[PDB]
Amino acid sequence: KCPNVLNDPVNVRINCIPEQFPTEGICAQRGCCWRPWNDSLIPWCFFVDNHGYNVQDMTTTSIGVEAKLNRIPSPTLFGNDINSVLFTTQNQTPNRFRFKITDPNNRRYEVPHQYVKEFTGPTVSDTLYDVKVAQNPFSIQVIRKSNGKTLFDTSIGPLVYSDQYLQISARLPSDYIYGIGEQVHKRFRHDLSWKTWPIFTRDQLPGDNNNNLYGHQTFFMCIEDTSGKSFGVFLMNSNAMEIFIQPTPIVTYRVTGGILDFYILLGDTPEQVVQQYQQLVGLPAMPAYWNLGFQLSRWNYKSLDVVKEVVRRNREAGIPFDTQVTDIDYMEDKKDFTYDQVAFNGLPQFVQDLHDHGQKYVIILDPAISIGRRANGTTYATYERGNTQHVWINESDGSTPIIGEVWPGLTVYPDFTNPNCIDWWANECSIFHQEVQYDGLWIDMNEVSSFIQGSTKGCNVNKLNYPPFTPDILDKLMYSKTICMDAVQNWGKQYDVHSLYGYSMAIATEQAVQKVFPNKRSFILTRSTFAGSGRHAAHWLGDNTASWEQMEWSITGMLEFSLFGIPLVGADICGFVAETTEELCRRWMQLGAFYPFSRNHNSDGYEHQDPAFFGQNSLLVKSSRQYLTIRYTLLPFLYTLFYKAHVFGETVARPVLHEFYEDTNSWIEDTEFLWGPALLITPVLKQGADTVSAYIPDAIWYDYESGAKRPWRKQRVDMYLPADKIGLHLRGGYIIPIQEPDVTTTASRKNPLGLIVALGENNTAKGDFFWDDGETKDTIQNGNYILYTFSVSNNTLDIVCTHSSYQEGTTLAFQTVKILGLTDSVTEVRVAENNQPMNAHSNFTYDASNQVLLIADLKLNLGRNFSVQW
Ligand SMILES: *[C@@H]1O[C@H](CO)[C@@H](O[C@@H]2O[C@H](CO)[C@@H](O[C@@H]3O[C@H](CO[C@H]4O[C@H](CO)[C@@H](O)[C@H](O)[C@@H]4O)[C@@H](O)[C@H](O[C@H]4O[C@H](CO)[C@@H](O)[C@H](O)[C@@H]4O)[C@@H]3O)[C@H](O)[C@H]2NC(C)=O)[C@H](O)[C@H]1NC(C)=O
Ligand SMILES: *[C@@H]1O[C@H](CO)[C@@H](O[C@@H]2O[C@H](CO)[C@@H](O)[C@H](O)[C@H]2NC(C)=O)[C@H](O)[C@H]1NC(C)=O
Ligand SMILES: *[C@@H]1O[C@H](CO)[C@@H](O)[C@H](O)[C@H]1NC(C)=O
Repeated sequence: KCPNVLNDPVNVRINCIPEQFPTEGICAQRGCCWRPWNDSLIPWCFFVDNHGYNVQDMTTTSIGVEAKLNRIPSPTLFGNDINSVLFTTQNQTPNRFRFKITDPNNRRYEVPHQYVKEFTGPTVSDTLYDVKVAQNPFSIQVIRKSNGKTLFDTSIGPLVYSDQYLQISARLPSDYIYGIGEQVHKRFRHDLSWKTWPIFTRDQLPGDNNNNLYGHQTFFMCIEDTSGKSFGVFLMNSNAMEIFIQPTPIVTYRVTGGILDFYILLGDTPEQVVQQYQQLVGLPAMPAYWNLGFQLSRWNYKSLDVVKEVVRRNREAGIPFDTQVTDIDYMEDKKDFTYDQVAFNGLPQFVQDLHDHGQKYVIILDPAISIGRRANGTTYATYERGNTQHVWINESDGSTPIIGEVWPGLTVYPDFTNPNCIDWWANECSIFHQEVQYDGLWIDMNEVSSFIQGSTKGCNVNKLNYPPFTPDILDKLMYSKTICMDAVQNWGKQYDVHSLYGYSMAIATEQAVQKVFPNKRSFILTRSTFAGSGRHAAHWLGDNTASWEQMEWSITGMLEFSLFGIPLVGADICGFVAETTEELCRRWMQLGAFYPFSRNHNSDGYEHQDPAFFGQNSLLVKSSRQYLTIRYTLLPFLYTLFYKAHVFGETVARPVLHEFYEDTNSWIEDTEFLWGPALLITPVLKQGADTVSAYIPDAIWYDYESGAKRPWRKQRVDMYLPADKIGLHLRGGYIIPIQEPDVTTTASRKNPLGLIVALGENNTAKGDFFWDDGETKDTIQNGNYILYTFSVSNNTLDIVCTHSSYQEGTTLAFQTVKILGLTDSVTEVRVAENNQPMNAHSNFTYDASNQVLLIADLKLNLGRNFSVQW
């Protein structure tokens, strides 16, 4: 059966043959409607209303609604349907609604999240949403009651619930969708034109395609209208899946196992929706201050002598960099928890030299543990202890450990979901730290990557390894570049918990960090990610390529991870794969200075690409130094945004639409971004370019370098950015805290502080500032910090300390206040502490050309309150 109207509307057709080229026979065989088309974007075979479920009996509970569902008895799709299914609603908060669909007569796999708590009460009354549930056929419908706009409309297609194929579709109210990962999107706002996005954790070079990559994030967000009203949709399921987007727009989930567990999250602004999502899934970890310093790295330095030569040439070029990373070449025959005693002879002395300069040292750690013997024939202690404690992932029998292959040849895999394994791991890092004093860890190969397909002895041929429906994952082969789908772990079968491996290792390393650096924050950088891995680790965008495309795409990739609540994120500056250009790398170093996580990294064999390799008096070194210096100056501001992220769930690097949603031009913009609300970063992203077409939003902007008020507002301009400049603007209405830069955060942190006041329209400005020791894990939780509020109006600045419980912070002071965009010239400056009367201040400069005032040599000590008048 087909729609009564002959020339029906095509954008509402839900594809009935999603895995294969449509044929009339298979269409009929599935009981769907056959009606071919001029192109092959539009489905030729679609369920009109032929598949689905009906409600028979539904009741009310205190929390929401239970409903028993029965399969409308159409033919099967991929077999093993479940005829009798249970729908459950939970009105969790006034802002988030949750529904789930389960098998009453069997406990199906449910993601064993480590933060998402079970909900039972209390009952929330007066919610912002409204849930209508159609009866025949079943469909859910979520409505914003405020204005009656319907957000999530299941009525548009069937529910298909079979043992290995799950399908539900939803009509959305606008054409603006953001998120889903990890893939290369290229553009921040989604193309709606019939696109599949496969999600399944996987080791793969990011390129121009829809391949599933390192992380598994199902969250997407959507802006309803010009008032900023938005919502988000998160599906809690870790099986392989496709998310399909088509015009109207109707998004469709096709998933290979588990249950359907949806959360729908309302907000007043896009910023609020992202906050709501992090509330549910976990707020991001607060980083250590030194995490924000610049990092140098490469795969295969070959020897400690080359590492040394790189460090000293960069120190000499005056490049600010806090940390030195060291890839698998530091290890002995690429074995975890060892170091090459020959080519990396003298490592602990070198580590000592780093610490002597106030620098830090990060090592890579892979999950795979070698079955082999050490160099001089001795038993490999890590492997031996692993056996003793039975730490490994077993084959389908549940006894024999599975054998893959990674860097050191054949290997076994730790089951980081085992509480014994987390102990073993923590122990290994503790033992190793006594030999080599690392400062932080970088966990790689997280996806569970294997160089061989499946296992050392291949895969058993079954429904788990060769499922009835495979989504568009690379190679269309589940066990490709990973382990057998029937492998057993403590949380479950590989088929179910595959995408959770990287997640669990981040958790395991967060414990390991507490054993090694008691009560410190350290550093954990992870590759694979699941929902709310922000809570445990930092992420970088993987193995990119020295390529202008790839540099452009990193912005929209970084902004997506901001949505996913992993704020400490960056790409590999200058390009991992391939040799980089002087020109490309000069530009990427400018942009890279403004990634939340800022690190230059390179692949094996290609020429060096660290800044100082391009020449001590090179334009690249001059530029990089200048902008890394700007970065370091702004670190107090950045760090404060990270505090706000950790506490309220705000974004650090945010897209322009988050602040300027009243303008529909901001909705599509993704070639520039912001640090929080105040700083606008506009990079050069085309080869050879001298100029860039930039959309400058609806506010007052000041050039960061000069301080001059730009004559631009709510318009597109041709911004002139020569070989050494990158667009930096401060937004009027904001006060940002800065601190005199140095070449390490260690050194910079004891330097005098300062404020920048970008005045805005009504001659107002607001700002905040958070300061602690930047490393102790529980400072926020124990009230051991300083917190400030800034306020300007009537040509007078108020510095208000709202909390003060950190003694070593009292020694620092704001000693410099720069005020941009003055309406009238200045004669006298007066300064008062607390509420004492104001004395005159001599040291100041007024520049009538730029309307800039800079007040020098003050002594506004952290801890106390002050006023400054001009
Ligand atoms: C930053 O700088 C400005 C200085 O301009 C200060 O704001 C002014 O505040 C004063 C009082 O401190 C205001 O003066 C009074 O305004 C009344 C109008 O009140 C409403 O509207 C104003 C402006 O929109 C609001 O600010 C205010 O809250 C009210 O909502 C007048 O009616 C008053 O006049 C009285 O006397 C006249 C005769 O002289 C009679 O006609 C009336 O009956 C009445 O009795 C008075 O003028 C002033 O309006 C504000 N300025 C402006 C232009 O907005 C801020 O105080 C300062 N910031 C700080 C915190 O110091
Ligand atoms: C994989 O197999 C190992 C060994 O075959 C299992 O280890 C058992 O673990 C418990 C608790 O650590 C011990 O008391 C037993 O000594 C172990 N059994 C034996 C016979 O060695 C392990 O549980 C299996 N792992 C998973 C998750 O399947
Ligand atoms: C496709 O078919 C429709 C309906 O018959 C028609 O209106 C449309 O123009 C066709 N497209 C092309 C490319 O001819």
